[PDB]
Amino acid sequence: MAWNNIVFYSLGDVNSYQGGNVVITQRPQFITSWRPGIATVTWNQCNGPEFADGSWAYYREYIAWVVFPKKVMTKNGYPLFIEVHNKGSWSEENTGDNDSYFFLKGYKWDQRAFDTANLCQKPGETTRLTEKFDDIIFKVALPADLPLGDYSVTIPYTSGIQRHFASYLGARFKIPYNVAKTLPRENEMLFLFKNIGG
Repeated sequence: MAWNNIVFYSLGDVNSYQGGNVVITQRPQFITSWRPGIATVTWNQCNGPEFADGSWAYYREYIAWVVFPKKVMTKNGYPLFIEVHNKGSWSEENTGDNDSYFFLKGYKWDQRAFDTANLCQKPGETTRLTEKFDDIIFKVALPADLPLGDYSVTIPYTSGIQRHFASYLGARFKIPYNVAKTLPRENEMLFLFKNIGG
């Protein structure tokens, strides 16, 4: 039978971004950057072999993902509205979703390989992802009643690479958006700013 193995490799860094002194009339930016590093399997779906031993052919399709909240609550209970300022070459998808942004970059498809490989690594297993992708710049709308003072806003999000191995040419799979939405959000953007009012 034909088979398809899909594995999601989840990156998990904490990064901070200094917004400095801000007033509510502006929309302060923060930059999220893609950092290659150790990734952990947080999801898979497989019905093919577990291991390729180097002697037979399969096909690769890889897709990078970022799943990012549209809204985050401050510690003192106020909503911050997350807007996309510059997504570069990322594909922004499923835009009707009320809760989350979905950014995808398909960068490998239909690639025949014999490479000795683990074709369905288990949740919790790790690998080093060396791929680099472009930044995404967001902007935040602050609510008019936001109290004055210092803010430290922790924004969890998902980033990682979907690897799809298949027995055949032309294989395509995309993790369902509703599934991507529920994946562990192992990245954090720590957005710091001081509300001066305005």
